[PDB]
Amino acid sequence: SVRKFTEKHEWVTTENGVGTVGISNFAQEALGDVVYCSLPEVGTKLNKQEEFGALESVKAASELYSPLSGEVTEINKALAENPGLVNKSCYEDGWLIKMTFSNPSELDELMSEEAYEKYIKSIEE
Repeated sequence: SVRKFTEKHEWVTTENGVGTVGISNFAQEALGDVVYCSLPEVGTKLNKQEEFGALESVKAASELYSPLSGEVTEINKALAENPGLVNKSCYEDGWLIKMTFSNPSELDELMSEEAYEKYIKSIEE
């Protein structure tokens, strides 16, 4: 598999029935420096599109919506003291949550990287 995106500027990568979720570069730029990450408890059940948390910056809050249905398995504990990892490493060290996903057909609903490239090109033009 490859990274997939949502229209709310989130991403998910998948391995072995587990999705890792974060925000895109476009999203972190729009927020500016993240000062706080509100993340769900491990074991939380999520439906696709359900709110799971929020990111805070001086500029705004950004609500986080689940890309998948399933169950939270991990949160990124580094973000409590180092929330700015979201800005510095949004695709790697600044991941937000991991979850099992219960309905694999849902990935087919998300945007490919190519579609997301076209999306943000269109938005920025």
